[PDB]
Amino acid sequence: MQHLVLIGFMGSGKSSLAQELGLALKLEVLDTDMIISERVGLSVREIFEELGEDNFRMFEKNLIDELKTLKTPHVISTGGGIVMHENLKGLGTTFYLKMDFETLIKRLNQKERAKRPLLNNLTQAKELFEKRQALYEKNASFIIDARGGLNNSLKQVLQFIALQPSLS
Ligand SMILES: Nc1ccc2c(O)c(/N=N/c3ccc4c(O)cc(S(=O)(=O)O)cc4c3)c(S(=O)(=O)O)cc2c1
Repeated sequence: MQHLVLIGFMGSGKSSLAQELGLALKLEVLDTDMIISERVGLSVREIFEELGEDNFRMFEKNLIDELKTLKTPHVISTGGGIVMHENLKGLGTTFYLKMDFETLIKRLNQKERAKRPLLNNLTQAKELFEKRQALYEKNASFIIDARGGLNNSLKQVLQFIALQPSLS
């Protein structure tokens, strides 16, 4: 329970907020997708295609284990699915970057939707969104409204840390 872990959907801007936060609080910033992708020598798309989702999820689960040994606190941005690992419990204080369905759908591109059929019909897209939101909300210490831009998300994270310094 040492780090500030940002969770949420693709496109909620976790990374960007993570970096800002690193600067703000004088802390190192890590990114789970970047770690795994720089290791394997492939992008994340390329991993799922070349290696399979199961294999990525194993890298991911393993990587959580590693990060729980870091000594100093860091700000960690995480991939969308990371919240599926029981393992993630104990890594740190999770903040959900809450973004709305409409804007998250608009933020996806063609390559993203090309390979995931659930994103292409309304009904399933919403159903997916609802069940995974509930999973981010379950697993979150703080919910952050990301709809107001990065600065406003940053102001909320800092509010909470101002109030409970045991966090950082
Ligand atoms: N509570 C949960 C549980 C599972 C999630 C989850 O599995 C996610 N992403 N999943 C996939 C699965 C297959 C993919 C696939 O086969 C290709 C690509 S890609 O070409 O765009 O890189 C991305 C893929 C993302 C995302 S979330 O959408 O990442 O938020 C969020 C999730 C949130």
